Amino acid sequence: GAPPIMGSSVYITVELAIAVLAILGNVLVCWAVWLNSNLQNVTNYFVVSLAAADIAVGVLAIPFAITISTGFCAACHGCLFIACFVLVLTQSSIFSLLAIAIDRYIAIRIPLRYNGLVTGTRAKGIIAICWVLSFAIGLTPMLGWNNCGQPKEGKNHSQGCGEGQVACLFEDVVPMNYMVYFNFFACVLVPLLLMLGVYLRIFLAARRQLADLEDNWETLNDNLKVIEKADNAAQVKDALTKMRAAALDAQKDFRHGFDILVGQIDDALKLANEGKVKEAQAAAEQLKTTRNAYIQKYLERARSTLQKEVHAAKSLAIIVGLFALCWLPLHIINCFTFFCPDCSHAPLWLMYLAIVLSHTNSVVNPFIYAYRIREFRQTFRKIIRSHV
Ligand SMILES: CC(C)CCC[C@@H](C)[C@H]1CC[C@H]2[C@@H]3CC=C4C[C@@H](O)CC[C@]4(C)[C@H]3CC[C@]12C
Ligand SMILES: CC(C)CCC[C@@H](C)[C@H]1CC[C@H]2[C@@H]3CC=C4C[C@@H](O)CC[C@]4(C)[C@H]3CC[C@]12C
Ligand SMILES: CC(C)CCC[C@@H](C)[C@H]1CC[C@H]2[C@@H]3CC=C4C[C@@H](O)CC[C@]4(C)[C@H]3CC[C@]12C
Ligand SMILES: Nc1nc(NCCc2ccc(O)cc2)nc2nc(-c3ccco3)nn12
Ligand SMILES: CCCCCCCC/C=C\CCCCCCCC(=O)O
Ligand SMILES: CCCCCCCC/C=C\CCCCCCCC(=O)O
Ligand SMILES: CCCCCCCC/C=C\CCCCCCCC(=O)O
Ligand SMILES: CCCCCCCC/C=C\CCCCCCCC(=O)O
Repeated sequence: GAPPIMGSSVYITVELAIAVLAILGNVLVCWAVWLNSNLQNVTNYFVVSLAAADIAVGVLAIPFAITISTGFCAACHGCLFIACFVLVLTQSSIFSLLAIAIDRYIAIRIPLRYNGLVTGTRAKGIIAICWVLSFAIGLTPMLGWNNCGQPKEGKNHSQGCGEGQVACLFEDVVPMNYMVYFNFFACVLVPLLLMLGVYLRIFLAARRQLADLEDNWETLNDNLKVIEKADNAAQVKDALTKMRAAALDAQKDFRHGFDILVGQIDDALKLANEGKVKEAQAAAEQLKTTRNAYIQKYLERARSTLQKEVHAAKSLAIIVGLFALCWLPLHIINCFTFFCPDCSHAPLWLMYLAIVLSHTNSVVNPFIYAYRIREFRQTFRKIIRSHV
């Protein structure tokens, strides 16, 4: 077969390219949040945590990946840290991605309580805890779950590594039962499924709330028709009592409108409980004015906020999807290596393609922000133009 350096050269050059783009793209995200106070919210502090992890892929994980591919002689625990530091960074990404999803879930479910519950200080403390935990989880092989105790003694002697040293190769130091059960199933796959669960809930909450505002608007128009074509005063009482409850339902520029509305219903209801039928109908037609000038304005704003939240949650879901798309092939190959001992090992070229693909994830997020979030796009422009 071909000399190692030729395939090695391609892989290294490709990794360096990805490293440059990961650094530049994510430095840009961080600089954007720094300058623009419209981007200075709790959601984006997790985005910055995610960008920092991706900067660290470029600055450290990729140079580590280049190093480990050589199979150089190294002390096994040093080799372990080289092998496992990337797992810290992906774990950090998982936590950041899960925190964004929960944040956007809290925001839709309880918006009036959101700012009181989800603060910068609380967010900052979560980020710190998650980074400590990512170091714990990612470097678990250094705590003793390693193949240092069982070194590949043929490889060690052939390239003359020192006493205590190993030929530094991922699959000779990192156990595959760790990679599959602990790293893939427990640490990646469960939180991804949880994220999917949280996002589907966000879309349900949005659909449910949009339906409520549709139904409250239609009740106001159905019951308005009932008053117009009514036989007696007690029928008008039925339509107004339903209408009054629906007015207080949508209640919880703005507050003056539902005051006029409930006021005018109370006027027509007071007349309907005296048997003044035509006066109650005339007063209930004056609700039309309030409905145009105030209520139609409230509905449109409430509807467009929810549509903005759907659109925002979709954008952030795409990021979770592209994380899964870039990382799954490497995990699936590990599952094949682990669960199928009768299968021949995935070839060297596919191994390195899967490593490269996993690393291109550290490039994609800045693009999704630029395309999908107007505030990031506009800040990107201002930085790029005013800079160089
Ligand atoms: C402060 C940041 C930016 C620098 C990070 C320092 C990095 C480059 C250092 C810290 C610990 C170091 C490792 C510690 C131990 C060994 C074992 C030895 O047999 C070969 C080198 C090797 C594998 C080192 C490689 C470089 C290493 C990973
Ligand atoms: C999330 C989507 C995009 C990932 C698709 C799964 C990919 C990674 C799957 C589909 C077919 C799979 C291959 C099927 C057959 C073999 C032969 C076996 O002897 C070793 C593993 C190997 C080489 C598999 C590696 C992973 C593989 C290439
Ligand atoms: C829920 C989805 C998105 C996550 C992907 C599921 C993963 C865990 C599944 C999908 C395909 C599965 C593989 C399909 C085929 C084989 C070959 C068999 O000889 C041993 C198990 C093994 C290697 C499976 C292990 C688990 C596997 C990799
Ligand atoms: N299995 C695996 N191998 C490697 N590198 C070694 C590639 C290799 C594998 C087998 C072989 O005979 C020669 C070379 N890096 C790897 N990174 C990961 C990984 C990281 C996160 C999830 O999987 N898995 N993984
Ligand atoms: C979206 C993925 C980015 C495009 C990647 C371009 C393809 C080049 C990367 C890997 C090709 C395989 C290189 C040969 C195996 C490496 C040999 C070795 O390291 O010994
Ligand atoms: C911006 C801060 C500067 C940090 C850059 C540190 C420079 C070290 C990076 C790569 C050097 C790796 C050299 C590999 C050693 C070869 C072993 C040998 O000579 O046999
Ligand atoms: C923003 C700048 C920071 C980036 C600095 C990182 C530069 C590292 C570049 C290549 C890593 C060198 C890998 C050494 C291979 C070891 C070969 C061997 O000794 O067998
Ligand atoms: C990102 C670009 C991806 C397009 C090209 C990727 C192709 C990889 C998909 C399947 C590769 C199949 C490898 C053949 C397995 C060899 C069988 C064996 O183990 O001997």
